[PDB]
Amino acid sequence: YPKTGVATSIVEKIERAEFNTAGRKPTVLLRIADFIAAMNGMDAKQDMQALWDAEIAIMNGRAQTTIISYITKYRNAIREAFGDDHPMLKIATGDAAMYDEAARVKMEKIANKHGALITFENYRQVLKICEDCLKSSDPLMIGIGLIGMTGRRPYEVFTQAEFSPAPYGKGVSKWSILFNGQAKTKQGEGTKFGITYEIPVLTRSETVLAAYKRLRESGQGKLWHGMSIDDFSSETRLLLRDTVFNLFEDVWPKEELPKPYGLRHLYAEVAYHNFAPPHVTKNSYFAAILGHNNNDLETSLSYMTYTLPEDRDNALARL
Amino acid sequence: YPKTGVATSIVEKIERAEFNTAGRKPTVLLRIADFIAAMNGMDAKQDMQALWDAEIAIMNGRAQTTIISYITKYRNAIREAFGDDHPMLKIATGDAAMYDEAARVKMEKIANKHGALITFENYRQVLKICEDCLKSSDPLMIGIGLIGMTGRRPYEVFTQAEFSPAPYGKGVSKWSILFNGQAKTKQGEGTKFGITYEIPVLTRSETVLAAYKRLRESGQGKLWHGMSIDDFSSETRLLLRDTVFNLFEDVWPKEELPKPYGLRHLYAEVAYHNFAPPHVTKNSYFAAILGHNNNDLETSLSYMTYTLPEDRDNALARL
DNA sequence: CATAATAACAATA
DNA sequence: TGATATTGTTATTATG
DNA sequence: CATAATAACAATA
DNA sequence: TGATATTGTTATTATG
Repeated sequence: YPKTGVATSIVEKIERAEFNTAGRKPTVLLRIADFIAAMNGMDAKQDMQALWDAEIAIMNGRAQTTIISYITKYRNAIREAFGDDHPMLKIATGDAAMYDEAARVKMEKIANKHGALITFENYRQVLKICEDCLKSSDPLMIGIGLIGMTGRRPYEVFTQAEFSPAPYGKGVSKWSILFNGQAKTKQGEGTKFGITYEIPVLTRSETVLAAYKRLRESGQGKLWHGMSIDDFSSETRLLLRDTVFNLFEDVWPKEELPKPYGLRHLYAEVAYHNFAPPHVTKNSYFAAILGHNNNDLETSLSYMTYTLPEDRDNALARL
Repeated sequence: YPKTGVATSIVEKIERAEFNTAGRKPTVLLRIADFIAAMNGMDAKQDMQALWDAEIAIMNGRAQTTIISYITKYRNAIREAFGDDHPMLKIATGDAAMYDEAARVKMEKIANKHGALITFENYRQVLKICEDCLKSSDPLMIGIGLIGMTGRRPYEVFTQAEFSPAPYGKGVSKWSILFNGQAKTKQGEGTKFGITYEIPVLTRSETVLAAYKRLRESGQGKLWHGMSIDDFSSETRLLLRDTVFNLFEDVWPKEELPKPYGLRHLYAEVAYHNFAPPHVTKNSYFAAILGHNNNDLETSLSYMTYTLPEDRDNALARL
C-alpha cells in the first residue's frame, strides 16, 4: 500500500541545510526524515504504533499548539512518502481530546475579543500610510500597501495574487477589483479555490492595480512569484515583520503591536463600515470579502477585532 | 448496573391517555414503554443491540429531525429507568453521520438568513402592540406582551421567569431588569442556569414588572407556574400560536408568518440597535442578553434574522 | 570580542 | 464528526 | 352529518 | 469531540 518511500521535500531541506554558515540545526526535520526511514519495510501495526509512540514522547515539553503543528508535519510527510492509504495515517494523529481542547482555547480567546474590541483611533492615518506605500519603489513597501488596501494575506499578495479590473455595468468599478489565488483552501465546492471573485478596495482601483503591476514586474516580484509557503516565509517574513513594525509603531492602537495581518482585520472592519449593503450581516459580509467557505460564518468571528472611532462616538450618543 | 426499572413519566402519560375522549393514539410512547419493558432482565449486549435495531427500523420513513428527537425520547427513558451507567446508552444513539448532516443543514439555512435578512418595516407597531398587551386582563395577552418587551422564551415567561428591578447606582434601572430562570440549560460553569442577570427591556421596567405580577397572580398564572415543558406545551401552545398569528398578521413582514419566537429575535435586534455599548460585537451582545453560555458566540448566529428600516435606510445612504 | 541567519518553537484562522 | 495552512516569536548556530 | 382534542410528526437554538 | 431542550405543524381519534 506500499511499505517503501521517501518524503522528498524534507530531504531536500536537510541537504540544503547541510552547508549553511549560520543557524539552528534542523533537528525536527531530521526526526521526521528518520521516522519515514524507519517506516520503510514495516508491515505490522504494532511496530508502527511503537514508532509513533517514541515520536510523541520526544515531543513532550512543547506547547500544545506546537505539538499539533508537528503532527501536521509528520502526517504530511507520511502522505508524501507512502500516499493516502498508508495505515500509519490512522496511527500518527493526536487524540480527540487534544483537538477538542485546542478549540476550547481558541474559542475562549475570541470571545474575549468580542467582549472587548480595540478602538482603532488612528485608522485613517494607517490607511493613508498604506496608500503612500503603493507609490514606493521598494516592492516590500508596495506589498504592505496592498495588504492594507486589499486585505489579502501576505502570502497571497506577495506570491500568487491575481488582480484585475472589476466591471461596473458598462464601466470599470472604482471601489472594487477581481481577485484570484485564495490561500488556505483546497478544491471543493463552496470553496474559493482557483475561483475569481470581486472584493472591495480602500482606495481607487486604478492605483491598486498599477501598484500591483509594478510589484509583479520588479526583480524581487519575479523571485517571489509562485514560492512555496516555506520559501516565502524564510525569504521574507522577519523583514516584513520589522518593516511593518517600524511603519506603524506610533499610530497603531496601544493595546497591541502592529502585525502584518492587522491590515487584513482592519480592512474588513473598514470595508464593512463603508460598503456593506443592508440585507447582509457583518458575519456574512466578512466571510464574503475574506474568501471564506460557503456557509462558513464561523471563521469570520476571528476578524472582529477593532471598533472605529466613529462607531464608538455615535453608539456613545445614546441619551 | 441494574437490569430492571421503569420510565415512570412515559407510563403516567400512557395511563392518562387511556381515557381521552379525542385524539391520536400514543403509539410512540407505547413503543418506548415496551422497549424499556423488554430491556428488563437483559444482560447481553447483542440482545440490547437487536432490540435497538428493531426500534430504529420502525422509525424509518420519518424526517431526520424527527428521528433525532425520538432518539432523545428513548435515551431520556433509558436514563430515567436504569440510570446513567446502563450500557444501552452506548448502543441507543444515532450514528456520527446523522448528527454531522443535521449540523450541515442547520448551518446552511442560517447562512441563507445571514445573506438575506428580512426588513422588519413595521417593527414599531409590533412593539407597541406588545406594550398594549401588557395592560390586558387576559394573562395570555400579558404573556405575549412580555415575550416582546423582554425577549424571554414563552416557556420562560409563562412558567418559571423571575423578574426583579435592576438597580442603577442609587436608583432603579428604567430600561433594564433582573431575570432568573433560563431554560435549555443544565448546571455547569459559564452557564446561566439558576443565575440571575440583567437584561434590557423595550419599555419602562415599572410597566413590565407590574404586568408580570398580574400574570403571576391570575388563576391561569398559578396554574402555569412550574409546569413541565410537556404540560406547558399541551396546555398552551396551539392557542398561543393562533393568538400570536391573529395579533400581528397585517403588520408582520410579508416574508414570513408571525410566530411567538419572532418576538425574541426582534427583541435582540431592537435591544442591540438601542443599547449595545460600542466595544462589544453584535454576537457577544446577543449572547449576553439571550443568556447563552460563556464563549458561546455561535448560538447567536440563529437570531440574526431582521434588519430595521432605519439601518436599511442609512446603509443605503452611500454616495 | 557579538550578531546575522536559520530553524525550532509557537499562535492563529 | 477528523486531525490543516498559514502568520508570529525566539533559541541556537557558524562565523574574522 | 364534521370538528375539538391530542399526540405524532417536525424544525429550531 | 457526543448525541439535548425547546418551539412550530399536522394527522388521527372519539364524539350526539
